[PDB]
Amino acid sequence: PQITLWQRPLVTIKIGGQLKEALLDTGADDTVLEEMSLPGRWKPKMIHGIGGFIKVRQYDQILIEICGHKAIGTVLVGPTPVNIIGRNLLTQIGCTLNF
Amino acid sequence: PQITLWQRPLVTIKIGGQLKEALLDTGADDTVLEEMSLPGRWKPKMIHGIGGFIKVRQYDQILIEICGHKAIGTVLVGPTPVNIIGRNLLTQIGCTLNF
Ligand SMILES: CC(=O)N[C@@H](CC1CCCCC1)[C@@H](O)C[C@H](C(=O)N[C@@H](CCC(N)=O)C(=O)N[C@@H](CCCNC(=N)N)C(N)=O)C(C)C
Repeated sequence: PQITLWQRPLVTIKIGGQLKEALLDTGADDTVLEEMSLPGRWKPKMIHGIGGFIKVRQYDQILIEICGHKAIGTVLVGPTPVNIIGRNLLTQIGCTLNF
Repeated sequence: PQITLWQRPLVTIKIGGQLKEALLDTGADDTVLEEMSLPGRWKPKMIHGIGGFIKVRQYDQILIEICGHKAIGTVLVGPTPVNIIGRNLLTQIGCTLNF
């Protein structure tokens, strides 16, 4: 697809059977999702956002689908205001920026 | 041009006669640059990200030159970790997300 930025690039992702809306975010190294429970063991991580730092829960090898593209990878769960699809999964689906 | 997400999408911008480096951020509504001396008037605003809320000095109709293309828009100056080019200016230089 080709997406323009007149509006927030919200997209539909399916994570473990459930459907959620996520924003394609080029400024995010990683993928951060709102609070939830995934199928595994988690480790602690600290991420830095604009307003400061947050502790998140790292899960690995998580399968997620993004607009029909399935991805497998690291997902961070924490107190984020919105689900964010970072570059770790953006690189996987073939996403690039163009002008 | 086409930008890949393997690394942080950093670009060089010229604002106020100064050359800066900034992140092409599709997750950002606006453009927020680190604390700098810029001439003009301004009114405060508040915004938030993953860390929380920050108070920024809002400046409007500012000319920024991003990778060769000139552009007019609002610029927020505050405690941002990195200079950010938000959707407000990414739209102006014709940037799209493709995958
Ligand atoms: C990982 C992360 O943290 N990466 C940041 C970018 C940046 C953070 C500092 C280090 C380098 C990378 C953003 O890429 C993520 C994005 C974000 O921080 N973007 C803000 C900032 C720009 C701005 N001040 O506009 C934003 O868009 N703020 C809007 C509210 C929209 C949120 N959406 C809803 N609540 N629905 C606002 N008007 O305050 C998420 C949290 C939504």
